[PDB]
Amino acid sequence: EMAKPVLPDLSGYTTEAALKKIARNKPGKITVARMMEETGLKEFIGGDNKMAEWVVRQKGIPQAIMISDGYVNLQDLVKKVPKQFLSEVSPGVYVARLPILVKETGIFEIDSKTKELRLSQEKGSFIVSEGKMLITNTSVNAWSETRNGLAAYRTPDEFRPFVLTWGGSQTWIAKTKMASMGYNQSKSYGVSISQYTPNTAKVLKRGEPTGWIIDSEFADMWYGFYCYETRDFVVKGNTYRDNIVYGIDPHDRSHGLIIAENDVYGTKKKHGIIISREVDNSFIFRNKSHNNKLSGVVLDRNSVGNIVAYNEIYQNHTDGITLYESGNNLLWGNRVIANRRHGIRVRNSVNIKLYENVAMANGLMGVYGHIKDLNDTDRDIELDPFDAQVSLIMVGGELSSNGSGPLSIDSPLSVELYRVSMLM
Repeated sequence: EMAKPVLPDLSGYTTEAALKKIARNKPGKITVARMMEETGLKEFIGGDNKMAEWVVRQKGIPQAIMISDGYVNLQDLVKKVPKQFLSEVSPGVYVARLPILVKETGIFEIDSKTKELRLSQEKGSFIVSEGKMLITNTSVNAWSETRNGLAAYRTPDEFRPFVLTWGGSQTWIAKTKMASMGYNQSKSYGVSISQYTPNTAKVLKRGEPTGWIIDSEFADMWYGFYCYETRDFVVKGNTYRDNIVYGIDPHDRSHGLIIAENDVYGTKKKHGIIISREVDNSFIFRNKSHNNKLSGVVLDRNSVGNIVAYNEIYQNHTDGITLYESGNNLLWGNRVIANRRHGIRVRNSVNIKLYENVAMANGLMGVYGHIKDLNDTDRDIELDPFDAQVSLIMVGGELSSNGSGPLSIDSPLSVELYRVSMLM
């Protein structure tokens, strides 16, 4: 029978290791120049004819603070950039009134000497990196100058500052607090790690972005974390609290992700943790995901080869774990407790392995498997094909005290159960 899963070692993912990640070897170059000259900005904004909203924010032809050709820290920028674009309002507290772009050859650091970097909401500030970026022991917040405080969430389409990295970038964020970033706009969700668009990528062929986000805290974000075609990204030891749509939302053919020892709660609209659209060969382990508006943890749209292990998943307002059209995944030793609906729900997914899971005191079923015809729904069948079959193997663990019974599997292709405890 099956041995317990081998999970990636996390012991090397620390702030001291993050600090040693960059070359502070060669001093870089700082410029303030036109935004629309740069791919890093064109890629998500579009051409010259889309620049008007940025003209309005900056009250002139849109500029960015740019770092390239080596190493620049935030203190270096403050010395070189005019006060009107980057101002120290009190010791170690700075307001950026332009976007900051780390270009491909650029290396950008923020460290403990910075108490807070405030990104101006009104001026349209944000951070985009194509290079290397290291943020440790500090705060970076979306800031409303008119409110004189965080840009607290109000509505989906209102611009809020954000962080965005592109193909070929490496990014390390440790012991850092960020709040109030992101909104309902492509690449602007909050903290977004992303390969270039298909057209640009095929020309640039930069390699998929990567990096770490460790021991940090993200609050009031549109998405706490997002990625697209990203490799080997580490999200470890963080608190994702009171974010709007999702806590952690890896997407679109990302793979090898390590999502571990995070505490994710209070998500206002949807799921605590969701991987969607061929997020494959990843690891979701020892997280707490609780008190989210929908599910604790979701595997969606043909996300396969994953290991979901030893998570505490509880008090979510719908399911503990939901699998949507995402087969060939292992769920091992999760404790799924007191979610309002089902403990573990599996829809249209085959070869699901449920080993040693404990599903207790959920409002509905401990485990629920079903099929559903998704044709003539809003689903894009070409992009996200599906098959209306469900099958699973359950070994060990416990299903007890669930509101509607230990399990229901409607129309399965096959179910096998071995040595599952179901207390009566």
